[PDB]
Amino acid sequence: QNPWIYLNEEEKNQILNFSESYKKFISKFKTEREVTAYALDKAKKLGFINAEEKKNLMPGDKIFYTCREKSVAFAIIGKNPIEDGMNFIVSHTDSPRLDAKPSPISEENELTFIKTNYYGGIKKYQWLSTPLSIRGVVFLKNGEKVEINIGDNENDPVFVIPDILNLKILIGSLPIETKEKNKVKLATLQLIKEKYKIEEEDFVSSEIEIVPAGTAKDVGFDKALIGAYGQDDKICVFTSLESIFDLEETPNKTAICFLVDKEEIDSRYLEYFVSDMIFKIKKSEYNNLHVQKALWNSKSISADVCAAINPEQNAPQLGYGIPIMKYTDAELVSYIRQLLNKNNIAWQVATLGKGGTVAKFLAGYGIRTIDMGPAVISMHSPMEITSKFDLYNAYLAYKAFYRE
Repeated sequence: QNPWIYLNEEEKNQILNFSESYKKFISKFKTEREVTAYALDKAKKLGFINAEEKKNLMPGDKIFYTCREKSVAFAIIGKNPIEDGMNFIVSHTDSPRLDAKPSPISEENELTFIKTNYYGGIKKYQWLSTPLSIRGVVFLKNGEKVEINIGDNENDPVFVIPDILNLKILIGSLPIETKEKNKVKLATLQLIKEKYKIEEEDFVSSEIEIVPAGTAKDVGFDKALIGAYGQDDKICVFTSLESIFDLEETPNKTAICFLVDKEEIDSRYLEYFVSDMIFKIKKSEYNNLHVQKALWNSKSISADVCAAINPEQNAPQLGYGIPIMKYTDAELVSYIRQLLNKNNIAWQVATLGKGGTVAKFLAGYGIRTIDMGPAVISMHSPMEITSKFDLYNAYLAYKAFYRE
């Protein structure tokens, strides 16, 4: 039946606007750090406060916990006793990219490249002959942090990985007049030094990942699809953040909107910040056994999207609802069935062969978890295709959840 049909111009416009926001978003923030900053700055406004500077913890309190520039907390304390449980969302900030080697700069056949190391489920041949953007953090010999972002931006140059007819990013040609060995390497190295104050070796340390350059676009004549890079869960990072973000009024039962990094596969940060909130709530009476009880009650949703079909009644389809995934607790599923149906939110079912890490881990603490995220096409490619209807749909699924 495809949900679109039962909508009206109003709702239809709500979707189209929410999607423009989503675009300006994934278009800008592509790396874990970048997305973290985005998230953080949004909550900084809207009124969220850092965990510290806060010994207090009252219903309606909007706070946030920072991990290490790659993960964030974001919690709005609810009316019910924090002991009776909380609701977590959890989505991963990272996505597949390249990561330059510790000592990446090298010259080959009169050309300078960056070494790089495949990260995530890359589709190799898809990264060949494509505009790339270098993004990184570099600490100098004196631990002075510097930031790079080249590829997007106006007039900005791009970098590629040539092909015929390993993974090395082309950085530059034309030499420098010197009796030194590799001239194109030096030539290029001086540029980077003159422009960034960076010297070779500053590359050890530092964190530099190569990302598909370019901006998100609309797919098809009907502009009903979004093709972009990072769709893998950034659609969830975005939608979940929104749902929790001041788009409500104090909720019964505390709301948590995690956002983890899979590089850190965070693995304990949950225990730490959740036990921190509990201590703020019961000073002289704090106690390990609480938390444990707090966590054991809580229910959580795991974002990470899932694949769809190209070119079965258990595979999802674009623009047909948020799918409730299951890899290959009925009572929790029942809770969401009703919850969604109650609000008239469109959902789907989905079985998967070979997100999972996050589903686990969460359930490892006692939190009853469920897998829910949109559905993607050309997954883990520089252009993952998603539906705008699903985008808004997810945001409604979440939130609706937060407001049980």
